[PDB]
Amino acid sequence: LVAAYPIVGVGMEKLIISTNEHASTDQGKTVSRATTNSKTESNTAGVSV
Amino acid sequence: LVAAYPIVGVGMEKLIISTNEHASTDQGKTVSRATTNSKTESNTAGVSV
Repeated sequence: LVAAYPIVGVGMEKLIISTNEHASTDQGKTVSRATTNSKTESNTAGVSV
Repeated sequence: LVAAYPIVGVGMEKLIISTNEHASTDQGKTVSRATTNSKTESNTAGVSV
């Protein structure tokens, strides 16, 4: 009169989360050098009294 | 009376980890050249006493 019957069910112990990012670090240096050569030429006139 | 029965289990010897990074290197050079041409023109008056 009694039935053969299994009854189950689950239960939570812990829960772990884990994010999604993308970190990045960059680092640089620089070195430079320049030269310059130039030439000017000018004139002047005038009158006073 | 005794039962035919196998019993097993596993055991850890070593563990190896391996990371994930994306390294990068860059190297550059540069060359440049420029010219300049100009012209000015000025005037002057004045009075003294």
